[PDB]
Amino acid sequence: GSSGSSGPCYDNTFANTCAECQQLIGHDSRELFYEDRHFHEGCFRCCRCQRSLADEPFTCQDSELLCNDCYCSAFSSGPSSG
Ligand SMILES: [Zn+2]
Ligand SMILES: [Zn+2]
Repeated sequence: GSSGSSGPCYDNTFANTCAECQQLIGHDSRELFYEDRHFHEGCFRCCRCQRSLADEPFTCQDSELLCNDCYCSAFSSGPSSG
């Protein structure tokens, strides 16, 4: 990490910025504004298998989103039957 964190500021950015790639939105791209935040038709893909989530059946979660092919997983795999 670093140190010497400077102070904040006040900017007037009038343009949606993907909450994933931190990039503006509007470049001939389909906006996928969600309840959480805005995202690009692409960046808005399962963070497990990178699957497109454009009006598809999935299980949205907190600060995360898993597709119907991921959400239904078995974390058990990780650890063992200690
Ligand atoms: Zn994006
Ligand atoms: Zn998935």
